[PDB]
Amino acid sequence: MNLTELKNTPVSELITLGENMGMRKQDIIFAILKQHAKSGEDIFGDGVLEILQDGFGFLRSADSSYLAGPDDIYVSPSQIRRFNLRTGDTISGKIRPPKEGERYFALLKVNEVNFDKPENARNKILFENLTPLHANSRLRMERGNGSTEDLTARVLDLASPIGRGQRGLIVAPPKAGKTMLLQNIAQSIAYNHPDCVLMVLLIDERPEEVTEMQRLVKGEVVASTFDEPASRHVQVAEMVIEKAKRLVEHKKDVIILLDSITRLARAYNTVVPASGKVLTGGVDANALHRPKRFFGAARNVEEGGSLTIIATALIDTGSKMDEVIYEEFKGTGNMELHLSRKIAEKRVFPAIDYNRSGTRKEELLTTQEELQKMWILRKIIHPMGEIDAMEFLINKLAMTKTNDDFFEMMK
Amino acid sequence: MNLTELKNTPVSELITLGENMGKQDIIFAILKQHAKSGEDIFGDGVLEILQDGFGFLRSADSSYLAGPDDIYVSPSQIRRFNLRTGDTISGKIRPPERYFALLKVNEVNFDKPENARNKILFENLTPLHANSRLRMERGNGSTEDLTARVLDLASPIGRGQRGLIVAPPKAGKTMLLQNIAQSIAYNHPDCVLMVLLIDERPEEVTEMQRLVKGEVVASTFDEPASRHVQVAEMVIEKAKRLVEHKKDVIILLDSITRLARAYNTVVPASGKVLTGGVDANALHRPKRFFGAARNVEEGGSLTIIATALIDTGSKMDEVIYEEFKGTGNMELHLSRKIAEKRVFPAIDYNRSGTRKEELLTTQEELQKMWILRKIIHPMGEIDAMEFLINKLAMTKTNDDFFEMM
RNA sequence: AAAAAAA
Ligand SMILES: Nc1ncnc2c1ncn2[C@@H]1O[C@H](COP(=O)(O)OP(=O)(O)O)[C@@H](O)[C@H]1O
Ligand SMILES: Nc1ncnc2c1ncn2[C@@H]1O[C@H](COP(=O)(O)OP(=O)(O)O)[C@@H](O)[C@H]1O
Ligand SMILES: Nc1ncnc2c1ncn2[C@@H]1O[C@H](COP(=O)(O)OP(=O)(O)O)[C@@H](O)[C@H]1O
Ligand code: BEF
Ligand code: BEF
Ligand code: BEF
Ligand SMILES: [Mg+2]
Ligand SMILES: [Mg+2]
Repeated sequence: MNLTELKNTPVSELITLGENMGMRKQDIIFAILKQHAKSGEDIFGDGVLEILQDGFGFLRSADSSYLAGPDDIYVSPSQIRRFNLRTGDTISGKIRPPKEGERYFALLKVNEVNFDKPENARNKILFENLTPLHANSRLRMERGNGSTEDLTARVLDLASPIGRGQRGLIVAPPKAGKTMLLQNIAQSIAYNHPDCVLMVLLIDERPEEVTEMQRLVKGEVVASTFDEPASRHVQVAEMVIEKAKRLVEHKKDVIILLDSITRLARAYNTVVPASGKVLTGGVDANALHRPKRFFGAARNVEEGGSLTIIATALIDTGSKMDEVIYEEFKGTGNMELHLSRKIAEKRVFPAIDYNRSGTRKEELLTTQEELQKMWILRKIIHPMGEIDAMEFLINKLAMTKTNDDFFEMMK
Repeated sequence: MNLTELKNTPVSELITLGENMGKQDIIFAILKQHAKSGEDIFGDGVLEILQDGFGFLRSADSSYLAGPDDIYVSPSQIRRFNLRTGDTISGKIRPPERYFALLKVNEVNFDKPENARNKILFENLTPLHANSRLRMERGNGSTEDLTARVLDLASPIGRGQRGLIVAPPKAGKTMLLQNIAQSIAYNHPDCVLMVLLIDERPEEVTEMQRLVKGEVVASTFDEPASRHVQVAEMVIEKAKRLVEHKKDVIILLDSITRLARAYNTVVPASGKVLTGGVDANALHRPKRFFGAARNVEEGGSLTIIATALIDTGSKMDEVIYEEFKGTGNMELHLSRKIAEKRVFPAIDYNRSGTRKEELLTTQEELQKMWILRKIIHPMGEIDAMEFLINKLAMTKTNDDFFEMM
């Protein structure tokens, strides 16, 4: 008997279930929960915590993008102090219907904090105190199944490897292939790294891409399409980044696929208080501090776990603002996979700008010979043009299934 | 006895009935005297809900703006049938107090009012990539059909498509859009066709009104930017409402670049101006307007094909174009150099294109276009068109052209 | 003022 489970079940099964026990769907669930409480049986609910300024908080739900919801569960301050709860903590426990003069479900006892024992949460090392590090463990994207879509993943490993705690960017003009390459990444993460906690944050992007993502990726998808205002974009992004930090505090390897980070940066610039100083492109002088901390949240932890963030960025949009945003995030991140519109217009995919792509400290994510082979490959591709580089590399890789066999051919 | 029907009938046909009983005043007198008899009087229009809670049924004669013949709608009626701005309402009215009032509604969006309450709101409809295609080729062998045939090869269009006709001035965008309307009415009469002309030429609406088989809402450049916005808002809301009734709506906008400028001049100064003179918050609403087009899984769809300006010498139009390109999923570019050589359509094949075009084409058609894509790419834009025009001119239809390959 | 524009 769980709240969110009743919200997920179809109306047909809810009406039937209600008739057996003896109005809008929310009323069906509410009436069914009340009747189940009268029997004396226990009721359960869950959601991600958001502590208000007064000291108390609520358990936002994913069906509301972790925003204010009618079925939010009240969490008393005493409960927060007992287990040292903070914004982002996923909470599950027994709940009760609202009494006379109340408007929300109350939390009786917390059973699980971040998919773990509540006693383990009180004693922990905060995310702000975790010792950062460069990416150590390699997150190889290559399927190896010889798939035609795997070509993108294979070229990515050779151009810009990705590790746990990476802080990368898929930079390219509109219609270059950022989203689908991000989707290709999501597929390889679910297959090669089912141990990682996968999250897909969609900010100010196409609505049909939201449903396309949630029915394609094997993970959680939090979205806020361009039908939504900038105020919603920020708040939604804040909840997702904090939930990730909480899981990292439990030594979890979280991966956030953001699209787009340029849109998110514009949103912050829309809600930022005017400072009387504007940068080139119409960017507020204090607007990029928040997005820089959001992107900079991604990091590798020595104590355990990591936070990875692969976000897409826009360039050559005709607006100098997007040039400033991209360059500011490049001085913040440590990995960039560029995609060329010139290559994409020739229908050559993946339209990857090999020379401009790359990853920082890639020697910590590759073997000694793997790095030496990648080093030689770049020296050969560099003199080539953007289009010729991809047509050359794709034709060579298509001959073999894996990059390891491709390397064996080079000798 | 209908209100907007009396407004359509000539004054001569009006005076005939007016004298037997005993232009705006004589209509108001006929409706009033008819009400004295106890007989039913009728009226209609598109609803616009104000801030207080009540609304008015705007007339298509005033471009859905405020009108003396607008019908009053009480808040109880809006709540009764869960009406929202954009709903087409018809029913009995009453003589006024300086405004007619709706007695009871007979049809809500051309359907029983009770059925319009159990519907899902447009914001809750599940979006999707276009799966049903709107083949533009007529295959009649006409010279105008060439335009639609090249379009089917360069950038396919489907239900819920969100595309643009990008080109410099005098490249052939409007005449392209007119060719669109002709194919929409001839190939897909089932679709609700609308043509929204914003800040454009006055002779192009009169030419459109007679050319296209549908509705034409206009707002020439003789009108302020504030009017352009309000007119567009009304049209896009009416489209959303029809999509809520599972209708395949198609809006041919011209121009959306003019619409984006209108918003840019209306939006309050934010203290931040993007490159080209575009306010930092000026393009939000235009994005939601153009981004209204989408394919619905529950049924119906909204397709928007708008023209866009480039190479205007103004960086502003370059920012708007790139912004809409990152919002839509289809573009059909037109070259000024091809148009100056009298080569029509002046389509820039390599620049044009449609996203997820595999969901709109058969596997054979996709491969044919893929090969033809690689062959045309090395050619110059002028040499590309003159090459494709000749090959397509040899045949009446694209299917037989695919057979030559 | 900055942004924009200009360069
Ligand atoms: N002397 C060097 N030898 C090898 N690689 C270097 C050297 N200097 C910089 N790099 C490369 O540059 C990356 C880091 O650049 P960084 O010093 O952060 O530049 P910046 O400080 O200008 O951002 C590393 O991943 C490294 O591979
Ligand atoms: N398919 C066509 N066939 C012949 N002439 C055309 C065609 N398309 C455009 N034109 C020429 O272009 C002129 C109008 O261009 P227009 O459609 O207004 O371009 P834009 O809308 O980009 O300003 C007409 O005078 C016409 O001669
Ligand atoms: N790996 C790929 N294989 C084939 N087509 C691709 C690939 N990546 C992108 N595309 C093409 O790009 C279009 C979508 O581009 P998108 O990913 O939205 O770029 P962006 O996100 O930069 O706007 C699709 O229609 C698709 O045909
Ligand atoms: F149009 Be892409 F999503 F930048
Ligand atoms: F990214 Be570098 F540190 F400027
Ligand atoms: F002059 Be065109 F209508 F852009
Ligand atoms: Mg994208
Ligand atoms: Mg025109």
